[PDB]
Amino acid sequence: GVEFISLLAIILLSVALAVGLPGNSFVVWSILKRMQKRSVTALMVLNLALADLAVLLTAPFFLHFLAQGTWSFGLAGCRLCHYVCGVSMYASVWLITAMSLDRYLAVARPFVSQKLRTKAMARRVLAGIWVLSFLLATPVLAYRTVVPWKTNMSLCFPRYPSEGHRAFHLIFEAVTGFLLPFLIVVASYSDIGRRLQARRAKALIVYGSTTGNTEYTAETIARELADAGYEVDSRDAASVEAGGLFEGFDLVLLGCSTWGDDSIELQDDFIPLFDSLEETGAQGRKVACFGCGDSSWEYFCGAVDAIEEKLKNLGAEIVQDGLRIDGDPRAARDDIVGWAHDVRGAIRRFRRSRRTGRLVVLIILTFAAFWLPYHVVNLAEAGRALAGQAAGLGLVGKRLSLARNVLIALAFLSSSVNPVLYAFAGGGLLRSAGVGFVAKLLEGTGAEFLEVLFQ
Ligand SMILES: CC(C)(C)S(=O)(=O)NC(=O)c1ccc(F)cc1-c1ccc2c(c1)OC[C@H](Cc1ccccn1)[C@H]2O
Ligand SMILES: Cc1cc2nc3c(=O)[nH]c(=O)nc-3n(C[C@H](O)[C@H](O)[C@H](O)COP(=O)(O)O)c2cc1C
Ligand SMILES: CCCCCCCC/C=C\CCCCCCCC(=O)OC[C@H](O)CO
Ligand code: NA
Repeated sequence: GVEFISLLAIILLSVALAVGLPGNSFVVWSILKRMQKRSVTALMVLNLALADLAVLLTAPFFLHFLAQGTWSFGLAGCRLCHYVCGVSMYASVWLITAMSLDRYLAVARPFVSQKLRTKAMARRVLAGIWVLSFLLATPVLAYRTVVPWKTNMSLCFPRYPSEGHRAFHLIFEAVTGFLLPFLIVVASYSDIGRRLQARRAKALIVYGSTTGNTEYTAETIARELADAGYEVDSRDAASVEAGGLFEGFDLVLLGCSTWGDDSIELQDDFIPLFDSLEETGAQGRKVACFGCGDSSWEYFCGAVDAIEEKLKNLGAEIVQDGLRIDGDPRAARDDIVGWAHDVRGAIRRFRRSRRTGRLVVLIILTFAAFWLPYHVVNLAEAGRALAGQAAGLGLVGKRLSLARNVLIALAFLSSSVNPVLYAFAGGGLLRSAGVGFVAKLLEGTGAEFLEVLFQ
């Protein structure tokens, strides 16, 4: 029902008040009072808490409205309470946009981030975001009014001069209060993620086996590589053409056994490849050889030596010494899957930074979870009002206008998810990564604790 929807509203505003006001203000006290040094990150956390705290200080007024069913605080109260809510929206969305822009700058131009990430630049953008927020929410101070409707029942309702004004306000609120700032956020984090990304590695394993021993070693190093995130291509040397064979593979592993009667001869299937190994494109390519033999013969795995000699003479970068298996290969399986490990580490790409901003993407995602649905029903009510002129009713509008009343209560809830996220990510991982390591950070003024939470 319509009052059943309001039942969800009073609890959502109340639970947000219960989790928000203690949490957000505990954050503020531990920055003003506890931290004698307000760092750039702490200044951002403080303002994000101040924004969330202000909107929660008006929820009690909107509880009295839901309870008594009428507004008893006057025109100025209905004006002010909605104005400090609007600035809390525009501030929180541009402050998280700032955090995302500070992170892109830190990875894109590290010298410029080091140059401009000062407490002065912080206080300038913070005060700048605040001034920008106040003048973007002023339209609410004129579109809100207390109008008596039904007996002893007054509504703090948004009255517009026309549906064109209602449509402009809603699309302006949607664009300046979400679409435009979050478009800057997604572009930042897409570029941050487009840098760390890396195509999956491709490896080629061409083997020449007559009795199946080399085929076993090829298949075991193929399984070793594949389990480490490789795209292995295992081919018998009797079904391959030398022309452009290696083209496309970051790593090439050639295996072959020795088969000379009174000599060092190559395996039958491998001989045609070897004689045309120049057409493979081995020049400047990462390669490592393997193969089986028998120590009883005068030249143990002479095939591996001859192949490695040609690859070297063709300009190939031999990354590991040849894997020379004596006798039954499965009898030495660890030496095989261990040789494949060292080959990977010999060409392994640089270890990407293990400090990924999981906390800020949590703050951004949660903020997006509550405000994206609120701003699309704004756009949906605006698209209707721009032509259909429906408001508070309709066919889908009967469900849209009810959807706004639910998302409004959820908006008060978004103001209480940042402090729990601070503690959620903090205790969940730092305490789980050394309880003693945490105290050493907290023993100081407290600035190093916050910076470690934000990675
Ligand atoms: C057209 C309607 C009938 C829905 S109304 O619009 O008449 N409803 C109310 O007036 C209303 C009634 C009961 C109640 F408990 C709360 C509200 C309420 C409270 C605040 C706001 C509301 C609505 O809509 C905009 C903005 C959102 C916001 C932004 C930032 C943080 C949180 N919320 C903020 O100004
Ligand atoms: C006729 C013959 C000649 C061989 N010559 C050599 C050799 O010259 N050097 C060597 O290390 N092993 C030699 N071997 C041993 C093989 O390399 C060994 O059996 C190996 O496991 C063969 O592996 P594969 O056939 O599965 O590829 C020879 C084996 C045979 C049957
Ligand atoms: C619709 C109303 C809302 C308006 C929304 C806009 C708010 C301003 C946002 C970004 C401005 C800053 C963008 C540029 C920040 C990077 C500057 C930089 O990279 O610094 C290089 C400098 O030249 C080395 O000294
Ligand atoms: Na907020």
